[PDB]
Amino acid sequence: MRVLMTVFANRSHLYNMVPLAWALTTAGHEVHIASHPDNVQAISDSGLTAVPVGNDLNIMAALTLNETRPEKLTWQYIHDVFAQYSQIYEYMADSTMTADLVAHARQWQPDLVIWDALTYAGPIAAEAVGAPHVRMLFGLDQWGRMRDHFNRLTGERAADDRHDPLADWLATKGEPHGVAFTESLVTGTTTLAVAPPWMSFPSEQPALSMRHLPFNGPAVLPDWLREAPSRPRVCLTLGLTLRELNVTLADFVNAVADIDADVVATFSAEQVAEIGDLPDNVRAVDFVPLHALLPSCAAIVHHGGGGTRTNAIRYGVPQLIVPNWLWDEGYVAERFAERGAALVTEVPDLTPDRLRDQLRRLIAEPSFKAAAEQIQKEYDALPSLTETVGELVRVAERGRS
Amino acid sequence: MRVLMTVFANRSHLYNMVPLAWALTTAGHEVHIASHPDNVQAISDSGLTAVPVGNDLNIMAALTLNETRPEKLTWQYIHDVFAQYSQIYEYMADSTMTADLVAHARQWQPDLVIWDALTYAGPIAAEAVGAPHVRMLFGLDQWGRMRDHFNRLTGERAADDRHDPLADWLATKGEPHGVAFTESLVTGTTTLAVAPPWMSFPSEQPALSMRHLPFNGPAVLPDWLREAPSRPRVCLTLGLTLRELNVTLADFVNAVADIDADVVATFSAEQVAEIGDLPDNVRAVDFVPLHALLPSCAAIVHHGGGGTRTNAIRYGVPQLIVPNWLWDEGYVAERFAERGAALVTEVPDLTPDRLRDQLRRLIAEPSFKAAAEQIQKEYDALPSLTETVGELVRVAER
Ligand SMILES: [Mg+2]
Repeated sequence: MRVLMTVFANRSHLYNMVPLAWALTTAGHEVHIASHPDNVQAISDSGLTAVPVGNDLNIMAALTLNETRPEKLTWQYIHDVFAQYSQIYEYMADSTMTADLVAHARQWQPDLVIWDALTYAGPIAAEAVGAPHVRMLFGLDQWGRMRDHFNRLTGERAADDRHDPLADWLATKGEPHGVAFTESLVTGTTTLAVAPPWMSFPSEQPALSMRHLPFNGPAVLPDWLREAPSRPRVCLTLGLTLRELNVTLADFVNAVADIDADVVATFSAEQVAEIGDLPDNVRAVDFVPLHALLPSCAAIVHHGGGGTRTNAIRYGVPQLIVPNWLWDEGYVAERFAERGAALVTEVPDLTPDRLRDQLRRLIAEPSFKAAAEQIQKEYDALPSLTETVGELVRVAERGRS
Repeated sequence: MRVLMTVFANRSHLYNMVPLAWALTTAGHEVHIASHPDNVQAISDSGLTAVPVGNDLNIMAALTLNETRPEKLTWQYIHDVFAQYSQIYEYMADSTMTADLVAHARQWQPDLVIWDALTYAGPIAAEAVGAPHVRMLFGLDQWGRMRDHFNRLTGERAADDRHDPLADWLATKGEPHGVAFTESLVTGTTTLAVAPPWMSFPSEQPALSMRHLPFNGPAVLPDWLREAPSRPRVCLTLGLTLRELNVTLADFVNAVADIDADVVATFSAEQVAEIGDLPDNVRAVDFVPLHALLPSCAAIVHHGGGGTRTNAIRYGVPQLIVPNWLWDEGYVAERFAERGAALVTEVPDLTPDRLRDQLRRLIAEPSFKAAAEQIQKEYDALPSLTETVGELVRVAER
C-alpha cells in the first residue's frame, strides 16, 4: 500500500517517525515522507524518500498546552489555547504546504496518511481522497486531553454558546480542497501513541500503542566507546538547561562529577569554554549515540524529553530528570519518580549539591535500577513495530469499501 | 540480538544491505555496520550506525569469474581464477581491516555476523567469536558456482594434486586470530540471495531467498515528477556506457528519443553540454530516484546492474539492457530476454538505430509488459524482509 507520512520541518519530530517509516518500508509498502524543503536533508540522512511540500519553514530563526491544574482548565481557557495554537499550527503547515500536500495525495492517491500530531496538513490531504489517517504522537497527548475536556464542556453550554476555534480553523483550512470539518480532522481516524500506556493520559478515544523505537539520527561509534567499560558510567545531557542558571556552570559540573563513576557529558564548544578545566572523570563530547552509550550507564541526567527518556526506558537506565516544559516533561518526570525509576529536580530547585546527591543515590541504591528494569520489561512487551504495521494495514483496509 | 554487518567501502555494496539492516533494526535488534573509514559517511547517511575498521580503501583508484562455457571450466582455469581473486578480495578487506573487525567482535559479542559476499573479514570475525554468519549476495553467486565445480573437480584429483588457493588464503587470513580453515569460511554458515530463484545459478547449497528491496541512497521526488504523465515515459540510464562509447552522444540521444514517448535521461552536466541542444521530448537530469520514476515508465534502458534491475522487477517494467559484463549482467540480461521481459544489445552491437528500434518494440508490443508483470508477480511471492529477519534469528539461535 502507499503511505503518505507528513511532518513539519523539525528533525526531532522527523526522527520520532523514522523507525515506523522504515518498518512500513521493509514490510513492502511504498512510503513517502512529505515535509518542507528544509527538512529534506534530514529525511535523506534517515534513509527515506522525501517529498518536499510548501516553502522552507525555518522554525528555528499565559496559554499553554501542558496546563493540568483543574481550576485553570475552564471552557474559556481551552478555547483560547485553541485559538492561539490554531494560528501557530497554521504557520507550521501552510496553505502552500497544505495545497502541495493535497495535490500529491490526489496524484499519488495514498492508502494511509500518517501525520505528526502537530502537522495539520496531514488530515486535510487524507480527506481529499477518503484515506483513513493516523495521528502520530511524539509524547503525551496534551492536545487530545484538552480536546476531550473542551468537547465535554461544550456539550453542556447553551447552543448559541459553543464557539469552537478548531472547527473554524480546520473548516477554513479544508475549504479550498472541498474538505468539510469533522472531528476526525482534529484527532485522526485514529491515534498512534509513542509513550507507554502506564504513563499516558486517559483518552475518550482509543490509541494504538507501540514499543517505540527512539531513532537517534546518524551515528559513528567513537573509539573510546569501543573499549571495555572501565567502571560505572553516567550520561549527562543537561547542557541546554545548565547555561540558563554566581552559581557557575563549572560549579554544576564539579558537583555532578563528584560521584563514583565516569561521566560522559554533552557540551557546546561555547560551554566547554565557559566551564574551563574539566574534572578528571568527565569526558566532554559534542554528541553521543545513546543506544551505544546507555547499555553501559548506571544513570542518565537529562531534561525529560521523549527521545532521551525512551532510550532510558529501552535500556533500563535510572534517570535524573531536570524537566523542561516544552511539552510533557514535568508530568512524565513525576510518573517515573512514582515508580521509583527516577529522581526529579525542578528547574527552580536546581543546586549543584542537589543534583550530585540525587545522582549519588541512583548510583548507590539498587532500587532505582530494579524499577528502571521493570519499566524496560513492560516496554519490551509492547507491540513490536511489525505488529504495528499489521494494525496500520488493518486501519487502511477497515478504512475501505 | 546484536548483529554485526560488514561491507567493504563501496556504496553500491552497502546499499545492497541497507534495507535488511533496517528490517533488523525495527525488529529491535542492535545493528552495527563495519566498513573502511571512507565508507562511514554513506552508512551514517543511510540512517545507520557505522563502525570504522581498517584504513581507507579508496577502491575507485583472461581469468574471469563470469566464465560459463563448460569447455573453459577446467580445474586449472578455476584454480587460477581463485588464485587471482583471492588477492583482489584480500586487498578489499585487509589484515588491518580484518584485525579491527575481529577486535570489535571480541568486545561487542555479536550473536550473528552478516557479511557482504566480497568482504572476507566477516567470517573470520564470526569464527573468532564462534558466532554464525550469513554471506549476503549482491547479485548471482558467481563465486559459489565456480566453487561447486572446483570442489568436485578437486575431489577427483590425485590427493597430492589438490591445491586450493582459497583454503591457503583463508587459513593464512584466520591464523592470527586462531581461526582454522573450514569451508564455511568460503561460503558462510548460510547464504542470503537477493536475485529471484528463476534467474539464479544451480547451487549445491540452499540459500535463503528474499523479496529484495533496492536502495540507492538519498531520494527526493522532484516537482516535475508529480504530474500524471501524458503518454509512455522511458527512463534512459546509460550515461556511463555511452561515455566509454562517427556516432556522437547526440546521435544516440537523438535516435533513442525518436519514439512516441517522453525520455527521462540521466546525464552528467559535461554530457548535457557536449550533446548540445536536446530534443523536445527528452529531459536531462543528474539523478532521479528510480523507485519513484518507474511506476510511470513503459521501459527502462540500463546496463543490467542489480539495483536498477531489482527496480524493474518490482515495478514490472520492460528493459532494454546493454550489459556491462562486470559481475553477472550478461547472464541476467539473457534470463530476462528468455522470459520475454527485455531486449538485449551487446556493446559491440550498439548503434543509435538499434537502441531506437528495440525501444519502440518495448513500448508497442504488449508481450513485454505482460512478461515484466509476471516477473513482478513472482517477486511479490518471495519471503518479505520480515520473514527473512525470522530466518536470521533461527540462524543466530543455531
Ligand atoms: Mg541460456
